[PDB]
Amino acid sequence: MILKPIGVVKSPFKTQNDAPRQGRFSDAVSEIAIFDEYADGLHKIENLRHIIVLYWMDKASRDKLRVVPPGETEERGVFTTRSPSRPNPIGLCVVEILEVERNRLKVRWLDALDGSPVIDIKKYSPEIDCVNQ
Amino acid sequence: MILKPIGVVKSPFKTQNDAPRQGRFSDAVSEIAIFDEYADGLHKIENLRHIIVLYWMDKASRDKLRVVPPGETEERGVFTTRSPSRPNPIGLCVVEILEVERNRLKVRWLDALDGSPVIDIKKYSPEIDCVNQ
Ligand SMILES: C[S@@+](CC[C@H](N)C(=O)[O-])C[C@H]1O[C@@H](n2cnc3c(N)ncnc32)[C@H](O)[C@@H]1O
Ligand SMILES: C[S@@+](CC[C@H](N)C(=O)[O-])C[C@H]1O[C@@H](n2cnc3c(N)ncnc32)[C@H](O)[C@@H]1O
Repeated sequence: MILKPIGVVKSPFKTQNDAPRQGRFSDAVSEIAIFDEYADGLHKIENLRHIIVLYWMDKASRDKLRVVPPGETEERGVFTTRSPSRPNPIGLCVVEILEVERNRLKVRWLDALDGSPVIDIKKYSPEIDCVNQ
Repeated sequence: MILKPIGVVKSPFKTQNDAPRQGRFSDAVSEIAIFDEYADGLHKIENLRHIIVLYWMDKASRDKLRVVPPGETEERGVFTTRSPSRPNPIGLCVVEILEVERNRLKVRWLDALDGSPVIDIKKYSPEIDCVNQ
């Protein structure tokens, strides 16, 4: 299983120390530049307000299985958290499209470090992404 | 980027012909067996009711950029859908944990074909995975 990057992220977060814990609590604007060879996968995306972005957290550790979430004292499995470190550092964010510039998207709520590779983008859908509780 | 398979899915969905398009609409129970090597990642997962599962749709086409959803006539980009076919066929599911054995989890709302590779697991979080509109 080999992932082929379909784009790259451009944001104001250069290092792990600059990006927000969770993009939903930040007003920072990020850019998703999809590669020309995949650009055609954006057809009619301007009809969407919210999308799901999967990116690769390249500087994250891939052999860490236990972590202490911020504010916590004891460790827990990474699969029970949103920590960047995990066997497959896939960053998952629900973002809001603010603009569509050809093969580039201006969005907010994305918390990827500048330069992070983009893996996939899907339609955000309340009925399947949200749990009524 | 290369993905490490952290587990395998066991489900009653053999092929795309008997699999729910969206697992949230099915009541079928699926099992996620994580390889011992990553077992530590499940530490304290029994304390959760909902988690997000990322799996690899290994029999899906990776060279389609457009598709026509079931209840649709016009085609749109795969990045505006939840369709299997896309550059990186990663299935995304919010699931409900019914049971936790040792390295195995029985959940519902998963729509992975039987034997599909598991890629990642994250805690489900309303405030970030769901948009309040
Ligand atoms: C908690 S993660 C977001 C995880 C996402 N909500 C998810 O569910 O997968 C955001 C943090 O990961 C770090 N991060 C973002 N992009 C990264 C990258 N390309 N490599 C390493 N770390 C990254 C940032 O420092 C940021 O504070
Ligand atoms: C629409 S996809 C699920 C997408 C997921 N809910 C998401 O948000 O990314 C589910 C469909 O893809 C197909 N599918 C599931 N697992 C697969 C696999 N391992 N290989 C190929 N196709 C698969 C099944 O036929 C099923 O009806």
